[PDB]
Amino acid sequence: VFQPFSEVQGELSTVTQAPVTDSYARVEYHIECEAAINEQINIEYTISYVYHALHSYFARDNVGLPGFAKFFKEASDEEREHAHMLMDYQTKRGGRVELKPLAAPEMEFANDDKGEALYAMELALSLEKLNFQKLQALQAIADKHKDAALCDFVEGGLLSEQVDAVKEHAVYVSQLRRVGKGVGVYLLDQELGEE
Amino acid sequence: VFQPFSEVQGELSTVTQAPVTDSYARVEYHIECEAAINEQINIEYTISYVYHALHSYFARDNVGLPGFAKFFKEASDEEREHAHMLMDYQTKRGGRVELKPLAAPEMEFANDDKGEALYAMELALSLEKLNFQKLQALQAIADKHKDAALCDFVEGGLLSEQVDAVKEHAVYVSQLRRVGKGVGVYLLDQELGEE
Amino acid sequence: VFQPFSEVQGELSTVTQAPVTDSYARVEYHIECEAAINEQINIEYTISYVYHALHSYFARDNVGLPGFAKFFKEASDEEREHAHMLMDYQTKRGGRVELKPLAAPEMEFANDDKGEALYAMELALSLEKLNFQKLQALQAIADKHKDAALCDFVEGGLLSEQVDAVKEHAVYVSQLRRVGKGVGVYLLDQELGEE
Amino acid sequence: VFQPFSEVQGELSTVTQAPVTDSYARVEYHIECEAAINEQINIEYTISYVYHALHSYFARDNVGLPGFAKFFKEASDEEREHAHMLMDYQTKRGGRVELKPLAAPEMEFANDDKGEALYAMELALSLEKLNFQKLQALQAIADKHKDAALCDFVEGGLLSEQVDAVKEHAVYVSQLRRVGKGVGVYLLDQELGEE
Ligand SMILES: [Ca+2]
Ligand SMILES: [Ca+2]
Ligand SMILES: [Ca+2]
Ligand SMILES: [Ca+2]
Ligand SMILES: [Ca+2]
Ligand SMILES: [Ca+2]
Ligand SMILES: [Ca+2]
Ligand SMILES: [Ca+2]
Ligand SMILES: [Ca+2]
Ligand SMILES: [Ca+2]
Ligand SMILES: [Ca+2]
Ligand SMILES: [Ca+2]
Ligand SMILES: [Ca+2]
Ligand SMILES: [Ca+2]
Ligand SMILES: [Ca+2]
Ligand SMILES: [Ca+2]
Repeated sequence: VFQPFSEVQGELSTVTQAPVTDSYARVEYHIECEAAINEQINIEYTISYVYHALHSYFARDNVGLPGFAKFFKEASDEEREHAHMLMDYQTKRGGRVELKPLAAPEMEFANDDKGEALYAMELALSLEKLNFQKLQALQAIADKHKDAALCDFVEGGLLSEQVDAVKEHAVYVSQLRRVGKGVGVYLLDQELGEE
Repeated sequence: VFQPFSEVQGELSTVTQAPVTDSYARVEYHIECEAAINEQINIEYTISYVYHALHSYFARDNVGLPGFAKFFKEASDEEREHAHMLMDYQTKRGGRVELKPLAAPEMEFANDDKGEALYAMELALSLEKLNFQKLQALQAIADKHKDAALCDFVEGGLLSEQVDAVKEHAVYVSQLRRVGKGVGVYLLDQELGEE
Repeated sequence: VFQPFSEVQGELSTVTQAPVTDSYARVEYHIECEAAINEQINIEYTISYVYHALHSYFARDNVGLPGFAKFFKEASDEEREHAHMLMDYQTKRGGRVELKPLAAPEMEFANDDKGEALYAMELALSLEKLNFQKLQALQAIADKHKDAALCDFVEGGLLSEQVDAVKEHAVYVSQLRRVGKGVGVYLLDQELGEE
Repeated sequence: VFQPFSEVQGELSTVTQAPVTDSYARVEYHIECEAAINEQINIEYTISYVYHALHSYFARDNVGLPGFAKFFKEASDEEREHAHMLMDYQTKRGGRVELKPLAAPEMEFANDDKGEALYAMELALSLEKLNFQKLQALQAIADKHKDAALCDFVEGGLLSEQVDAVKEHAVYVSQLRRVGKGVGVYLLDQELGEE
């Protein structure tokens, strides 16, 4: 009742005829999904760039917060790797990566009310919450087109990780608020550095 | 087409204004979900307590089944850790843990028909099947409110583990039924002990 | 508000009364799901057998492609293990394994247009794409009956792996097409062998 | 004849009065130089992005050149690190990093005349020669304003490295031209991969 060689005729002729310009791998991988992944690639790639700008801010000699600087360089590396994993899945499924423009990020993060430390961490948290929702939207599209493979990929990977990321950033914010400017920031900068 | 600093304004003002009495992390985390997790926390916590009672029963000198006793102490530790993981996710997502009352468990497990061993294992199995359904219900709520992160968390963790747990308990029951009272129980108590 | 010993009465009487002819473990595990797993078992088992036939083809002294032969023996072992994992889940959930007939596979793979190497790899790819869809269908049934445990099992395991498998086979095809017959096939046979 | 405490009065009052909004480190570091470094940062950052696009192209299942893909991912990491070193020098000297927009890179690299391999390597070489001149221009500005520290930094670092890079890319091009399409590309893809 299972005749593999009759059943595979469809796929077989598809494969044997395909031009070298077509992905051979693509199976039930919707254009909208393909496009949503490119979108999310661009989102991670943008956030990586923003994080890199934050790094340069804390690297400034008069800011003197090299722990925060290290933290942001790493966050930048990490977000760029998030983009890379998405690209990897894209070509894994037969989709094609489209890389989009990156806008110039903000470079200035002085803030008299909150202090640049706390402000930057509040900005970061806010960005992470935003990306959590972006990730949620990405799986929604995946779910819409009933691509269970892509759902599993998104939710077990980035989505799940983003949860941890958000909580971690919430705590930093809570800490900066608790200890206040001056010594508190210096201490937290020390902590952020050994990580 | 992606302007992070315009797009983050919503999240940013939310974060910057929040009082220290609000979770900073909570994002699309429904009260009903938050409440269902507390419920399931209480269910694991209750089952841990019941398992602890079973342990004390088999610890009684005249019962003389220290392997079963060890087995139940471990099951009790394990269920309490299940509760702990749920609590961890709760505060991870910005939800708040509510711990509920624990009813006094049954302490007596003598049974003339089946023997206390077999009976206890049938009770345990029954409890595990029950909890499998509770877990199923927990993900249903998660699914209802389209919280893919929580679904992934529930199904890849406890739900999936509960499947293994149920099968493992089914086998014990099958074994006790096979070997019958006396030597069979003593042998299985030995097995349960080295685990 | 949680009385475990009242709530477990249903499950308890079910368990205590069950005959030794009934699975004790089965919980909300639909017959259609049980049957779909048997189907997918048969599909992996068939593909394993086909792969074994491919192996014997490349083992022929006049074909002289022992790397391709090794590759197919391994693919055959691997697909049979896929069947075994499905069987394992089946009895894990209380379902019963039904093993179905295996049709005689094709033994001949000479092909003048493409060459047997490329042809076999195109056949393999086609089979893998086919199985990707079969796997997709399997989770659809799981999803239909709202068995989140089985969904998680299917998508995190075989489904997700099948994605990698398809891409890997696409690349082989691309390579054979690139290097053409003769030395190209000999080189790829060498590569396939050290894997 | 050297009275440090009289001679340092200038620098001392400068330092003691400076607001926390000024770099404390900046010394004879011309705006034009500061701006040229930002420019060159953007150039490395752009080339990193382009290299990342090349990577995704060779990652496509139907292209099947994972060695070239690896090569470009690494080149992309490396160029981004070049940007990072420039940023590091910028804040080292008291200058401020300005990150600029990144244009969408080309994603398509099929080429019927030369083959995508050779074409991509010719593109890469061309890009590297271009960047060699950009680097030359960067030191010219440094030289113009007689900033010997920045000259030394530029010429001993990136400039000197870019020389090696250009020669290395010339050789790849020479090799692809020598071996031609098919097996030659497959062999070179193997070489590019183990690097
Ligand atoms: Ca999943
Ligand atoms: Ca799923
Ligand atoms: Ca997963
Ligand atoms: Ca992310
Ligand atoms: Ca999942
Ligand atoms: Ca899910
Ligand atoms: Ca998971
Ligand atoms: Ca549990
Ligand atoms: Ca899942
Ligand atoms: Ca699921
Ligand atoms: Ca999983
Ligand atoms: Ca499979
Ligand atoms: Ca010098
Ligand atoms: Ca010099
Ligand atoms: Ca030097
Ligand atoms: Ca360079």
